[PDB]
Amino acid sequence: SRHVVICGWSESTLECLRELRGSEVFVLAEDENVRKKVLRSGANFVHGDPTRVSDLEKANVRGARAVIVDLESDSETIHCILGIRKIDESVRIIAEAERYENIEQLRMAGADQVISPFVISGRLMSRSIDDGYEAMFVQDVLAEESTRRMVEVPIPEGSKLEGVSVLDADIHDVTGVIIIGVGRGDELIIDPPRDYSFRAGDIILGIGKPEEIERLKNYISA
Amino acid sequence: SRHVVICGWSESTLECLRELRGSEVFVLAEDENVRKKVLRSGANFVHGDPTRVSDLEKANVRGARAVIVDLESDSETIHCILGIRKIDESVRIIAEAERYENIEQLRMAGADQVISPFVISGRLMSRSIDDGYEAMFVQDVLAEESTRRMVEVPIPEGSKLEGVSVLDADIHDVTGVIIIGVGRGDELIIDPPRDYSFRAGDIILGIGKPEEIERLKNYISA
Amino acid sequence: SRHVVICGWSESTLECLRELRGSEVFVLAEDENVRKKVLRSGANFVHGDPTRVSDLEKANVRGARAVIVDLESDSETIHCILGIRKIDESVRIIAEAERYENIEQLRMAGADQVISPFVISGRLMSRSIDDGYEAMFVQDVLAEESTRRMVEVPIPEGSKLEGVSVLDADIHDVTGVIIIGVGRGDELIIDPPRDYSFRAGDIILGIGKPEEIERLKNYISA
Amino acid sequence: SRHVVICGWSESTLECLRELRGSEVFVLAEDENVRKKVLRSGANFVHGDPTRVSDLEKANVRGARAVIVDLESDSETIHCILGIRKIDESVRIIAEAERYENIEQLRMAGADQVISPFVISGRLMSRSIDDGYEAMFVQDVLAEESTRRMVEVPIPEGSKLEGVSVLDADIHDVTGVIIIGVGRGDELIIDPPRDYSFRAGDIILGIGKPEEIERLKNYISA
Amino acid sequence: SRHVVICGWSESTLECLRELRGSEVFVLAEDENVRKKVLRSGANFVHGDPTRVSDLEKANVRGARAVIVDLESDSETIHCILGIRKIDESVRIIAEAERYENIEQLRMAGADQVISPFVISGRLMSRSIDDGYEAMFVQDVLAEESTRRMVEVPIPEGSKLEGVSVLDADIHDVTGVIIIGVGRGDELIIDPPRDYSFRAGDIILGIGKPEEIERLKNYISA
Amino acid sequence: SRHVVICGWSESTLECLRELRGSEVFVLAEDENVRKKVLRSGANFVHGDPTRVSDLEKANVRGARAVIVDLESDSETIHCILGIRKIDESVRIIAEAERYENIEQLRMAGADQVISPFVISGRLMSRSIDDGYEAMFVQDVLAEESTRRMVEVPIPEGSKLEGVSVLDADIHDVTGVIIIGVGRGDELIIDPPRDYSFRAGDIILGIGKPEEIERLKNYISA
Amino acid sequence: SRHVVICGWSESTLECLRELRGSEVFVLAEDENVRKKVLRSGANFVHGDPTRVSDLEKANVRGARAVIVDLESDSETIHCILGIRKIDESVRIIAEAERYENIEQLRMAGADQVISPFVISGRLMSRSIDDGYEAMFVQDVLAEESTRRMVEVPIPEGSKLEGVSVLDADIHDVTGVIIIGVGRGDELIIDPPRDYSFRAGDIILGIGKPEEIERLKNYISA
Amino acid sequence: SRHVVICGWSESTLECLRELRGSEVFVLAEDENVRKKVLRSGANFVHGDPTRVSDLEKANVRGARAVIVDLESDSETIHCILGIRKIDESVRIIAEAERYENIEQLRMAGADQVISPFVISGRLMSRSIDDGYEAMFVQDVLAEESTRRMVEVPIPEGSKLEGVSVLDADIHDVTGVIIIGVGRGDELIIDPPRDYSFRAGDIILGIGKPEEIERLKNYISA
Ligand SMILES: [Ca+2]
Ligand SMILES: [Ca+2]
Ligand SMILES: [Ca+2]
Ligand SMILES: [Ca+2]
Ligand SMILES: [Ca+2]
Ligand SMILES: [Ca+2]
Ligand SMILES: [Ca+2]
Ligand SMILES: [Ca+2]
Ligand SMILES: [Ca+2]
Ligand SMILES: [Ca+2]
Ligand SMILES: [Ca+2]
Ligand SMILES: [Ca+2]
Ligand SMILES: [Ca+2]
Ligand SMILES: [Ca+2]
Ligand SMILES: [Ca+2]
Ligand SMILES: [Ca+2]
Ligand SMILES: [Ca+2]
Ligand SMILES: [Ca+2]
Ligand SMILES: [Ca+2]
Ligand SMILES: [Ca+2]
Ligand SMILES: [Ca+2]
Ligand SMILES: [Ca+2]
Ligand SMILES: [Ca+2]
Ligand SMILES: [Ca+2]
Repeated sequence: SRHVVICGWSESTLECLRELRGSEVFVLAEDENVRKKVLRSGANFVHGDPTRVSDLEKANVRGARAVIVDLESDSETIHCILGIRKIDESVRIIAEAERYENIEQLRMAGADQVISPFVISGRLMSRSIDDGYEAMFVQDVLAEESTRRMVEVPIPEGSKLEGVSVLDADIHDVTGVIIIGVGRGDELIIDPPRDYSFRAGDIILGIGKPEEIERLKNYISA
Repeated sequence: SRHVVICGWSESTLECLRELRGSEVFVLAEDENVRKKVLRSGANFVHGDPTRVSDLEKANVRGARAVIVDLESDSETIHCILGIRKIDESVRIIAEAERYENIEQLRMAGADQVISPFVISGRLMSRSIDDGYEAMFVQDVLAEESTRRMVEVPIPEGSKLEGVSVLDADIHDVTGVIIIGVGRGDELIIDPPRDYSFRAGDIILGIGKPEEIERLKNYISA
Repeated sequence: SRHVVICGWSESTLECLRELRGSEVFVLAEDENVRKKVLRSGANFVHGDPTRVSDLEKANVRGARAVIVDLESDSETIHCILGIRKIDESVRIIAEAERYENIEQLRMAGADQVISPFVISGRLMSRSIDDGYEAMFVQDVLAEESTRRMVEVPIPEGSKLEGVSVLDADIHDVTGVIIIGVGRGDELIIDPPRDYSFRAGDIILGIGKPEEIERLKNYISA
Repeated sequence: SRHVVICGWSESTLECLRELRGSEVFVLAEDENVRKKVLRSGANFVHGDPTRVSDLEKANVRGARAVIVDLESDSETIHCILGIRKIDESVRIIAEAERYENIEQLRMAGADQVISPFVISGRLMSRSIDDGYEAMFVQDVLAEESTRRMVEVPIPEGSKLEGVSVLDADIHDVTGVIIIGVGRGDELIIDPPRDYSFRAGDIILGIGKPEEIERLKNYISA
Repeated sequence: SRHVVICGWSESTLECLRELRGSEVFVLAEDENVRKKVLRSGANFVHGDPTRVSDLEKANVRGARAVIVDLESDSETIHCILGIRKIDESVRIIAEAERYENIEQLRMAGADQVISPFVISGRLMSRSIDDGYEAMFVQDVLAEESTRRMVEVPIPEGSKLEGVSVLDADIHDVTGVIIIGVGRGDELIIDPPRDYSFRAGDIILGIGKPEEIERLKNYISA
Repeated sequence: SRHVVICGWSESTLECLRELRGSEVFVLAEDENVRKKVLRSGANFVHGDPTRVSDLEKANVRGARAVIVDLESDSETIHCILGIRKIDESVRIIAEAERYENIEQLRMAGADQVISPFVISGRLMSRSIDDGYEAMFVQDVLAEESTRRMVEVPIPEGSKLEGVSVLDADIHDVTGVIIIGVGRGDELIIDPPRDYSFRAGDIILGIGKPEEIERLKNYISA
Repeated sequence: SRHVVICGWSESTLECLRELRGSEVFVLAEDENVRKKVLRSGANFVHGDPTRVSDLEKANVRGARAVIVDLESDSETIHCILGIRKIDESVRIIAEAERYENIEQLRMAGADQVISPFVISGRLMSRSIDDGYEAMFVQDVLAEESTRRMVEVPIPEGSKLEGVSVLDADIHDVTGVIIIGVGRGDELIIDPPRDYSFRAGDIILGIGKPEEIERLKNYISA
Repeated sequence: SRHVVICGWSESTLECLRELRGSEVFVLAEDENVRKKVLRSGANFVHGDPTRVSDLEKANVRGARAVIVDLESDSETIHCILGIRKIDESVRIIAEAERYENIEQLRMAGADQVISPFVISGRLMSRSIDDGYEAMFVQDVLAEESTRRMVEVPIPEGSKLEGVSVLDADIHDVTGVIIIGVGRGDELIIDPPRDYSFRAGDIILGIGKPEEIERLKNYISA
């Protein structure tokens, strides 16, 4: 579709730019001596300050589909989010929290989703004292190299599943995917109860092999 | 049980120290000006250099049960891991990789579990361009406040499931626990196939309400 | 009435504390070395970080009637404004802008009145090239030692002025004050037209002598 | 007309340069990296030290019609004012005070007008607690984008109003402007009383729509 | 007599404070970390800012007999001299010029005596290319340890030299004091001509052994 | 004769370079952005570090007649003096002491004369409390603008003054110069006693008008 | 032969580059400003990070005959050694230890030889208290400007000395060299006893004049 | 015997203090934070500045037998050496050179033994490219734990070796130590020629076993 604008240069944005091959990516950063690694990773470099509205504007924030903000602190991140919300009130902002208490403030400023990596890292380091199966699970299903992949299938308009609960469906019995959550809008319910009635538009979050994913797509078809 | 040594001070170790309330923690760092913020978290502060073997042997690495190594850079992390493996060759080390290239070096140097936060953050950033149900799942299954919890349940000796396949065990309809993986030793098998026969000593990793967790523990009981 | 919280310390907050005698003021700043100059002016001091929410709750933001934010940069000012809007959504915030670009960001963050000193100073510099009567007017009507004072007077309910045009009222001829604007809510009409009709609750903004101010206050009285 | 010299580069001189388009402006500054932003704002950059007398004479202070001094501290401002007064005893100097105590020292050292932004900001922040119509009035009549403008209209020699009182002249109903003050030489009378007899050469400070300003200009003709 | 105030701390004021042992000295400086090195020299330390009139009035400038102003720059020296002349208009000020151009400004601002060390150092450097007898003379006549001393001897009223010319007085053969200058008021006449008639109230500046100084005082005695 | 090399750029070297017009002057300094003022003052600029022997060598230290060392501290000054003494053991080094106690160490390193300006400034500021005739005398006779000049005349080989004491000479009686000292080699005796026998080669240090200087040259001729 | 890679730039690598003239040297360094001094010392500069594996593979570590590692800290040195050992398992690595504790860690990580300059310096400074002939011996036999040189002379296959003891061989009187030690593989025997039987392939470490070195080389021929 | 003063603190002085047990050591450094590591090694601590003469006299330089100087740069090392030469002219100084250029400056300042660690380290790096027997020899003969020790032995007065050639003596054949040099005063002859005749007072520098050292010490005995 459209392009993706990245404000700031970090390691998180480096791995995001690794995963974003094939799409058009702009990078808005202040450092001039990162242009070689930005152009080698496959993204156009736009010199500028991400907190300033003119430099935000030049990097085509208006026509973007998602803006990814990863600056040095949380004050600059909130300033960048408010500048982007001054330019376009409909674009998607994905921000990164450096501290734990600034998550609700980064949501108040206008970020559509706040990804706090040090909270995830601290909880995995706390749960990995006895045996580290949770960290292995997270770092394995997020990688697009394993046999099982976490993908979101949507329930199409006019399917066989409208009104049918998950207890009447038995998707794991007929397909073999593991239905770990069903999302609507911006709300996700992990491990939904048995009388949860399906709708048209609910996004099914599941884990399975791509053969099971294609079988699940063929099962919920129109 | 025994104590837990934390080498270095950052935000990851701060959240790990928050989630370790109720246990004994020794914190080993060069900064003296972190003594209040260590001591307000319920942790015994020990001044020293984590890369030095004398300042390591100060903080009781021999009697510990797990060492968490999160220093300022990755070279310092590998040096401190080598200094730990000089002292006690069988203690559990949980490291943190600040770069993606250094994970095999941190695992060769001796760390039992390497947790790279920037790779997880980049993969959750790149997968949240459309809709962020995966980042919501990851950030909500780990918090120790939500309704559903990810747990590890061990299989005792003499149980009712020795040799029983996962299809005939029928965990999800009977108990209500979503079985996302069965782990053994130092491998984790995510979404195991239907011909997988259990063994006494396996670890079942699941998601469910605590009533379903109690029902699963009473269901696999000897 | 209630108290007033001040975040940060500069010359603007020093002059604001000079103009605020008779009230109770809580200053919140990071430097300990300013406790002597804060406590000399007749105001309490609270050590802390004004961007952090807990240090804001130490300084009693919830029970305050106005919060005045003047920090070292506009990013920290926006971050402190969102930290205040976390605690009490309906408190009054007066912010100070360093640059002209950040005024709409400061209003989007939640500030109820953004006062930019450098913009006023630049527009008084570039207007005093020929003859400086504008700068003299601005700097003479604001001081509370002159003979002519800019005074906000409300129109009480049940007054004789409700539904009266400003030509039919002839305020300057009977009372002697100069009606330079009529405001209601967050809008202000400078030099209002002759067909404008007064209503109850509107604020009359005028310049005049104190005796003329008293005569006007007794003229709108029922 | 002739050129304008600006000593130092900050925010106040930046907005002053924004309003001063069309004339010739020489910006004298110590930093060399401000050259691009000075030339982009529309002024000729002259590298030098504003405290030195030779670097002042390089920037053509002798022929200018006004010199605007805004340096880093207040001692540097007094030093630059003393240097300009050593060069030229007739030029108009506009200074910016950092503290309230140095206004009399800057006026004794030779500044034709001292503008104190922090005193104005502190008084507006202290008068904006209840409701901020004063800050709205100041920042709306100084901005040259609103409908009303604060204009200085000089009384010419041979006008119709030589020797009439302001009670008998009755400017506001016949022209539509608001007479907030009158000026003579270096003095200003805000809200002049009704027995004030007009003279020739007096400057009328007023607020009004430009149609009312042109009606007042045609009213005071010869 | 009374005390001596020293504003600012550097090496010049350090040697001046060494040569003022036996007297009372107030030292006024911004640095708190100079309290030991001030107090070990026998001087009462006063914290404050020398450019501020309140911190000047702290250090007893009104009751002093001489104020020595050696601050970090020359603009600060002129500002502090103006602040001193605000308080006591007749106290003696000894300044120090860090640049050659600022001597007339430091004398216009109010300093009774301006002592520029870099000009003296440059003139003693350039005159010591061949042989340094002039620099040796200057650096050896000032030290209070050598055999010959430069002294000021006043002429009392009723002396033996009223109206007596310097040729008929014959000071060098009778007493042994080298008469390099006769001073009066605020002028010094170096090598006065033979027709110079003395007056009661003149100051004779001479070089000689202290026995010759006693012989000169007993020779000009009334 | 030959050239003069100046190591380092300060105010003392600036006034020394002002007094050294007509001679060939090299300047060895580290800062590149002083080349404009060095080339405007009339001296060739040699970029380099004065402590390094290769950069010392390039600036033609070998063929010089005097090297003037004025660096930022006394350690760098001693390092420069030892480098120059490694290159040429016969050249003249004129150094400047920044602290008082390093005078004997700057003489131990190999400087031919050490000019300590802050000691002279402190002693003049200490002697200028009562009346400042000493500072006026020093700063007037060092200036080549007054009527009296401090010049050194040498006694030629074969003069009329060999063996004649100063008591038999009466140079001030026959000429009118003030003989304030007689130097030989590197020793100066200020105010010499009456039986001091003159030699051939003794350097007479005197103060007088240039007519008296020419008369003194004609009196001590061969 | 083949090239030599130097990781990092300091004083030790500078003197090593001074002795290594004639070969091809690739200097890998983080700083870009060291490019001119590297190219003036006679080596090809390769900009990069010596800890990264890709920036190591850019500098042709695979084909080199020795890699010299000297970085800022000891952890960075262990990291670069681990990276080179990940690239190549046969190349010769020479490291420099900063502390005495890390010699065994650098040898375990894969360094073929660890040189500790501070341990040698401390032992020479402690053995130079009485008289410093040890430091003179070391710094004279390592300098390639003296008369004697420390040479390694290998024993060839088929030589006359296969199977003779060093008592019967009697090298010193017949050749003139001093046999301080013999080496085999990775071991060295200093002052070998008289029953030590020579073999083929052994390296003889000796000191002597080059005439004696050539006499020893002709002595050990086939 | 007497005590030893150490100026500065680094790894070289740490190893020198490790090699100096049995003696009394006074460490003089600026940092207070090194008092714990100084007092742990069995040495007294003196806070002060090693370049200042009074802080040197606090640490008893006059009664010392050797002073070891190792400061942060060569300028401060030269300044400290000249400060020591002020106090006691005949004390022994061991200095440490940072660069190769400053060795002759350090010897001209007064140091009796200049030990450059980086030059020795660079010449051992550039000689271990092929096979590192030189670095092994240098780092094995210096440690006081091996079996072969480099030991200075004097020739006592009245010995049997006075006037004896080194061929006629045959020291290696009877005693078993390797005579690698003969030194007298501040000169050393490495690999002395066969015609060299011994004299009383000369120092024999040799490598051997401790029993062979005792046999040599009893062989020169009268
Ligand atoms: Ca980041
Ligand atoms: Ca676990
Ligand atoms: Ca499956
Ligand atoms: Ca970390
Ligand atoms: Ca998604
Ligand atoms: Ca469930
Ligand atoms: Ca501000
Ligand atoms: Ca105007
Ligand atoms: Ca009125
Ligand atoms: Ca300003
Ligand atoms: Ca108000
Ligand atoms: Ca109107
Ligand atoms: Ca000074
Ligand atoms: Ca001279
Ligand atoms: Ca005399
Ligand atoms: Ca200087
Ligand atoms: Ca005096
Ligand atoms: Ca005369
Ligand atoms: Ca090194
Ligand atoms: Ca020795
Ligand atoms: Ca030989
Ligand atoms: Ca060193
Ligand atoms: Ca070799
Ligand atoms: Ca032996």
